[PDB]
Amino acid sequence: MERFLRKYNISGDYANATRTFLAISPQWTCSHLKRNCLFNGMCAKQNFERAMIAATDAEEPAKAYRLVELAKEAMYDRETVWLQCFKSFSQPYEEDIEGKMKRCGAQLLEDYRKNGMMDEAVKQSALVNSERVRLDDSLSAMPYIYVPIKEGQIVNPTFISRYRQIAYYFYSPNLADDWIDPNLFGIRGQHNQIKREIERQVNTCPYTGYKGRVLQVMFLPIQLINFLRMDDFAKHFNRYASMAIQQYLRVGYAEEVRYVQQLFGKIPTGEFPLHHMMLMRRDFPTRDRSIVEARVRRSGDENWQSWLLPMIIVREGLDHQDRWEWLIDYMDRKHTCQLCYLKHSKQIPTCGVIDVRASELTGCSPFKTVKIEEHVGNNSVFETKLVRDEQIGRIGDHYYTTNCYTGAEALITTAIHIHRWIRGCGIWNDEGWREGIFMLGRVLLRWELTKAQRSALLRLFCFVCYGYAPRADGTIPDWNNLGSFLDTILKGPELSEDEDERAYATMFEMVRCIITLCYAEKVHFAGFAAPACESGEVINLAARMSQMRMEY
Repeated sequence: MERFLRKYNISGDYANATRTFLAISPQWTCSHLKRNCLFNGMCAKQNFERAMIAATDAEEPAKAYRLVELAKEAMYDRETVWLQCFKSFSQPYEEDIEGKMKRCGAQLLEDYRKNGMMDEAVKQSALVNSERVRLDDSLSAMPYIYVPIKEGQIVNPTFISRYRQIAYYFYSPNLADDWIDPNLFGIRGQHNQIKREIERQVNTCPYTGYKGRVLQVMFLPIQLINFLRMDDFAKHFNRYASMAIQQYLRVGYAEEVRYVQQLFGKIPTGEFPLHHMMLMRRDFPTRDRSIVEARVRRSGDENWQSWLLPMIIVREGLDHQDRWEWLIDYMDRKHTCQLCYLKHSKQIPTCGVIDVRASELTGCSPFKTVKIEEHVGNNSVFETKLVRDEQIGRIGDHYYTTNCYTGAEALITTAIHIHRWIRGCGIWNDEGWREGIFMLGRVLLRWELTKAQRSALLRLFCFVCYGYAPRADGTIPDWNNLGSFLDTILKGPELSEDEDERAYATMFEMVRCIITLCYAEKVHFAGFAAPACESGEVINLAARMSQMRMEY
């Protein structure tokens, strides 16, 4: 193919089209209902290789750009481009897989280097120390901060525990008849007693060596202490309980509406919208009162995700008055992940997930509806065929797919989903490669890009393979500012015409190999057999050998 491009000096923008269509024209169906496609003997689309060699030494300067323009017009129906590209990648691509992946994996080093990514990565300290897994948004610990109040005064504690700044408070939740804001005026004097309580009972916090100074408190039930002694149960729970108080520490400030919005959706009018959403008489069959009483009264199990509060079943109740029955059913049966319960509740796969954080920065709307996919935790094989303007998304361990059109819209969604889940891994843990590059592949084939968006994805292959490399000090940098992230990705210098061809050749070949290994078929039928050996000269020889072996 290369002499066809180098002879006519076909530029790199056209050569992106011909490098795709050589793999597609072996199966590119066509019905020549308008007769423009035929090239003097045959379909030039369906026979793209033979017509290319025929147009090579014929030496026709018009017909070179004629065949590429006939190839670009072939590619416009991008939907069935994806059906033929992916199906052509599922059979064994019988070539040297590793050495092609090795050199193209070596070219993504220098592209990272000559980009400003390596200069930016030195500034990205405050490293990815052992909390590398990013927090979930459906799962929240905001109900446990409320004051447990009975008839007259706050319940005296039974057991006392502690984390780094937050204080734990164990009480039997059969007692407290109501729950009330810790920012209350009459309790504000009482509240600073109980901070002085805990550092007198339990000084420097048990889970880490940190000398004692308490500033917040959370009130917890009693049956949780039997689980919070267990070790891995603490690590998930503590950083999810301490996430609540930093939401709580902005409540008097002008930021707070964003935390109320992304966690809930609808916002109350009036002062304290956070508390006067979380604490209101809501529709129930059993105990017609606030939703913290719907959680605190109901127990948990060994799974740590059952104690915290699920938002997805909540936002059903906020918009339909049936759904409040379904909120109390989940808290009894105590399932772990949330989206699976809907699929087994005989429910349509559509539900809502909100992204107020990035949508205020760039995005169109934080609100969207998704199509769920199955609860997969072990298999990094995404194992799901995609069609009709869709894209992988992940919240929790459930994958989901989103209808998204006009792939500049679905460009940015990929830059966000990479920003969540590719962190912590790199050249060593390959679990971020084969899923991440598969996302980078689909956008590059299912949708149409412009010139500058080819400069965007080369930054992402340099980001997935090399963003979390251990730096010159051995420190592994942390990409956390989305305002520093997307402006580094989306805005940059425009690529050269010739380096477009060199980069897209490195993109498309790394795309094809990751699809090939995760979707090969190494099980086959035996295409041959050779039991052509002699009968007795094998058997009486092998029977002698055993008779010697048994002899002592």
